[PDB]
Amino acid sequence: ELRVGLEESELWLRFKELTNEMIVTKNGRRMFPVLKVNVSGLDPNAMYSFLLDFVAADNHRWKYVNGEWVPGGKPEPQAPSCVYIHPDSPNFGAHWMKAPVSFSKVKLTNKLNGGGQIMLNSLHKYEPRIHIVRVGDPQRMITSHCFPETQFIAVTAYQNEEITALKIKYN
Ligand SMILES: CCN(CC)c1cccc(O)c1
Repeated sequence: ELRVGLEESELWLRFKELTNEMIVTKNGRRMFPVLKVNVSGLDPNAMYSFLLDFVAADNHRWKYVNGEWVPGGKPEPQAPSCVYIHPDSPNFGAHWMKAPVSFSKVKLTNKLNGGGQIMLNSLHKYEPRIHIVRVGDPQRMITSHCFPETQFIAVTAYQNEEITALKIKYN
């Protein structure tokens, strides 16, 4: 049975309880924490690609007011459907299952300035989502897992001084 489990869920839940924030820049910023998953129940012999995209959680944007995140207005038009291909793709199930899969090089940005970066809208909440694509498959089978522990608000600068402090502490 295919199981994709979140690594360092306790680390994520510490950010989530403050409301997690990720910096977006012109040139793209790496995530902290990095999304990491363990995989079991792939066909070790088969080849797969691993994809990561970011699903918009709400039909409104967010604002940090009086040390509280609150609904902050109507959403902007959905960000372009950007997909990041794990650099180990394509690869054997055995490869994906032998060690955690880390999305350490993915970069979040607020400008379509190329370079395999993911465009997000400032002050919108996103949920990371991993896709396993079997290669050479005439049915193009894909599996999708969402990671609710890893939800964050995209920000051009940290709003919550506790998040700024956690990011320095655990990084
Ligand atoms: C947040 C909990 N804490 C100790 C369990 C921790 C700190 C850093 C990395 C990590 O995987 C965990």
